[PDB]
Amino acid sequence: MTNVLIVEDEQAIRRFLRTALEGDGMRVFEAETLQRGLLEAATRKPDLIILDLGLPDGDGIEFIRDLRQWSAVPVIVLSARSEESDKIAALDAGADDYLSKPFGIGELQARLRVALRRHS
Amino acid sequence: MTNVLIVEDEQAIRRFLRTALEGDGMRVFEAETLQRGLLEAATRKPDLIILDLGLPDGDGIEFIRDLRQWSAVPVIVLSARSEESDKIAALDAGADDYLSKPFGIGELQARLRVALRRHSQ
Ligand code: BEF
Ligand code: BEF
Ligand SMILES: [Mg+2]
Ligand SMILES: [Mg+2]
Repeated sequence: MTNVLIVEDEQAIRRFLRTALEGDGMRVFEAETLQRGLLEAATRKPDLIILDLGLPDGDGIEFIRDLRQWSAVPVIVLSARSEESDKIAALDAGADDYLSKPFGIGELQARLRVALRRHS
Repeated sequence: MTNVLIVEDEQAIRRFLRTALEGDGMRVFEAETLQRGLLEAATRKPDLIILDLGLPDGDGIEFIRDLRQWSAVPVIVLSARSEESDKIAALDAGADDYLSKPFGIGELQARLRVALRRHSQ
């Protein structure tokens, strides 16, 4: 199946994304820390990762920088941080796309499709 | 020879981009109509296109639908149409990214970089 990993500390976000994604026909995995995010990324072979930056054990930008040393999987940042400067940093570190919260599930899922067509 | 095509009808935006994109050492080519745009895409062989949507000779979403039949060049739309369905439409048409005006140039440049790195692969 099309595998998606969500790295987000807040269940309400993770339930909401899963539902929408499982509704669109994707298998979904989860992680609620940065550290557990990296392990799941290396074990579940996700085709796409949705990343949150405000995580309790570190900033997700360190996740993107770790990840990109060993993986080229698409990464969409979904975060409360809305500064232009936050977006620039995360894209340059290696994220592929960035949506601030609050967001529209519709826009997400479409950007999800963009990221899944180009790399695969 | 990293080549950007800007297809945008208001001049001020076009030279705002050129000032920005020429500053990182790229080559920039302008088009003010959808027709002269589609054309430049097929001809100048650019590495990316920044695509306006509100054009005099038709809708940018048709620029994409058409393009995707003969080019795979990354497309980033830059348009004032700030609507969710507008974004979904353009993306589903084969746009790679979408930034609404008004916009920060820094973020447009970082998103341009994503499209270069992902398509050189
Ligand atoms: F905590 Be995440 F960056 F919204
Ligand atoms: F005219 Be563009 F869509 F801003
Ligand atoms: Mg968080
Ligand atoms: Mg216009």
